[PDB]
Amino acid sequence: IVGGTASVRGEWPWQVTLHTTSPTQRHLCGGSIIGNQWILTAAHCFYGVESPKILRVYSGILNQAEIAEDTSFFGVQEIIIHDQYKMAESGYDIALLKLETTVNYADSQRPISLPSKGDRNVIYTDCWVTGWGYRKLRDKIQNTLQKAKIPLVTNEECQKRYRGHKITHKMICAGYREGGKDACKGDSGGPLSCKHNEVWHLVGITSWGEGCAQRERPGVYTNVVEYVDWILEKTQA
Ligand SMILES: *[C@@](O)(c1nccs1)[C@H](CCCNC(=N)N)NC(=O)[C@@H](NC(N)=O)C(C)C
Repeated sequence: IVGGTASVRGEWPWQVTLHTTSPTQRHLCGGSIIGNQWILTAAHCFYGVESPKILRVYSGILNQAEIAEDTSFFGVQEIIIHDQYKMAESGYDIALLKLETTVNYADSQRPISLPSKGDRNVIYTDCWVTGWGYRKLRDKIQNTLQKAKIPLVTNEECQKRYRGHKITHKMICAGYREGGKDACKGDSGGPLSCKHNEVWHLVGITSWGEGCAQRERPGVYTNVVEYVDWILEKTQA
């Protein structure tokens, strides 16, 4: 997260940190708890990942320093990538992690509500991006979970900033015209939570962008509301 600040512990209880044990344990991507055995994250996060056996999901984390060899984690039973996904910049950048065990909800770890198809008219004005990603282009994974409030931008506006791409209605963008605040490397798969009517909604999933926090270059997110049916199909055994 560029231009953000340190989060308060338990502020974003749906936020989880995806870790890879190969070669040595490390932060891979972000993710969101959406059900007791389900993490919603980005498909492109699993590039090169041949098996879920090398994955560990940590919930209720503020500082990466909380994570050691003796820290409890959730194993991943299955990675579910959208069948139409080919590359973040192409859309369909969404995936589910089915956990080997169930998450015991608590003040530090609970699920975020998915947006409803009815809410596609809602004008979210209170939206935040969070993660342990880079604070700058050439940085490193951050110890403390960061947060930044970022305004949504219309798809038409976003398309203007990415004339080499196709910003579909399955994408959603957010950023300041002048830049300064944005997600960055390592935040991928993280949630774009927007507080509407005293209720947090998972509006987007951090996906890609040209650089980080650059002016006239808003971050691009998966438009979650467009995948509610897909999520329900893959989440139902
Ligand atoms: C993700 O955190 C990661 N993806 C793979 C490893 S870390 C990056 C988030 C970038 C967010 N940028 C922004 N809001 N401006 N995602 C990426 O780096 C993707 N590429 C780009 N060019 O963003 C990924 C497809 C390589």
